[PDB]
Amino acid sequence: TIKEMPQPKTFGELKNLPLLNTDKPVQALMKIADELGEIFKFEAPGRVTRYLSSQRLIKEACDESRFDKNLSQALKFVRDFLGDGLATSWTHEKNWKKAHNILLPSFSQQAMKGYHAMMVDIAVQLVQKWERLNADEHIEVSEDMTRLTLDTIGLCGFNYRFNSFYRDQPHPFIISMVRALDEVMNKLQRANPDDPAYDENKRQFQEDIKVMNDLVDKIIADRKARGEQSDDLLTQMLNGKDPETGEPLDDGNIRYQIITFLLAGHEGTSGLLSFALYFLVKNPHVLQKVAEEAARVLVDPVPSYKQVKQLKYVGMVLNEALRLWPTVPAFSLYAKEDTVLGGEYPLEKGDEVMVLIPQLHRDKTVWGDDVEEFRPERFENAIPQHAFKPFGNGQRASIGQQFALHEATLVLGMMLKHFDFEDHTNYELDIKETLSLKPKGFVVKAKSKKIPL
Ligand code: HEM
Repeated sequence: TIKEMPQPKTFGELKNLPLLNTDKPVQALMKIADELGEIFKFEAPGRVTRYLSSQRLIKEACDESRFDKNLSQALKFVRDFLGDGLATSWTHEKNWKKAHNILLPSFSQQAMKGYHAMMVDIAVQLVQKWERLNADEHIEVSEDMTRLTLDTIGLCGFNYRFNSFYRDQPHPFIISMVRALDEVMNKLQRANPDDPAYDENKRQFQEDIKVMNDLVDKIIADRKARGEQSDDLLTQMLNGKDPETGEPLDDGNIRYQIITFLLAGHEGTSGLLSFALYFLVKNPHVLQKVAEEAARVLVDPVPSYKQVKQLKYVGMVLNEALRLWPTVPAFSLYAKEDTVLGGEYPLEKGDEVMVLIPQLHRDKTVWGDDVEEFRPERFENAIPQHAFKPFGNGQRASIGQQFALHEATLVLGMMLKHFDFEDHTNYELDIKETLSLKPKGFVVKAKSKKIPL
């Protein structure tokens, strides 16, 4: 039956916008969803979207005959620096399908055998850093996972070394990228984002975009100077031809892809690794089970590709981390035609819906009563269509899913092979939002098991 859609408190002409005047908007949206249920409208000046939280509705949103990817307001702002790169292009834009076809083979399960050695290079640097800490020191978890994930995509993708583990001050590229993302988040909170009152933030934003483009220049210059032949992402982009069209990407689009991969390659995965260790230190029995599997499987000084694929319980741990805290916590869709959602909510062509992934992942009708518990065994055996969506949906799902999960499986495996962890501060979870999610202030101490590399 057609029903009126729930909607939270409005503030005159500002509509719902003041509800998200917070540094933790996705967490605030989860609270609204707790209060209003599976669907609610959220208006701000000049835009409307509808936040979905149940598998019953999200399964319909994920029907590609009915909905296509939408550029949320956040993506539209991110597009100021990512352009028509893969993540910020419309499905119908020429460069989407073109770049997709050119790059997809670079991200398959098979391409992972190729990247494995270089993933190991950076994982070893992480393990060595932690082996070299003195007794009175600790680990800043999200910070070190970011060093690893950035360096891994730099190296695997572009044969470029960020050398993040040689730095205690974060890489200039990351300083600017984080500030650009912070600006996007602040811009989402403005009534009139084009107001010339914000021309200063715009100045800084453009300076940070220049910094990102300066790094792209260095990556391209290094490629030309090192004068080696590689089959990495950049090589595929410079020479690869779209089999559908028979054209290569233009330099402008390649530049956008480089920045896209550096961002995306690192943000999601670093949060996943940090959430996973967090859950392990809070769920000691699960830790023991991971440690047992690492010790049992990782019998060589460094992991092989085949050994990583045998870390089945580590993979379950990672999926359960993604269930509770999917690190790219939403994605947006638009109605391809006039339709009715859920037998209940009429939509007009172009109307936007937002999939609130953390809420979908707490839907008791799919998962059972215990959704707040960290229980990797969930994945042991058979879950429903579109209940678990940490990598988005359909042909606009993450191109990085296998890359991210191979890396994180490798790294978490090595971490638990080589160390025991202590939650020395009895850390209370604090989730930082930079569009993506990651723990803030999560610290531990590691006690080496003294197993050489
Ligand atoms: C745990 C790690 C990661 C998570 C949770 C994640 C999540 C996502 C999600 C939710 C989307 C869809 C967003 C939307 O519909 O608007 C997406 C798209 C994307 N992901 Fe990831 N991802 C991760 C790792 C990576 C990595 C490692 C790469 C690259 C190396 C990457 C590259 C991309 C790209 C390029 C897209 C756009 C794909 C397309 O539309 O053609 N991702 N990912």
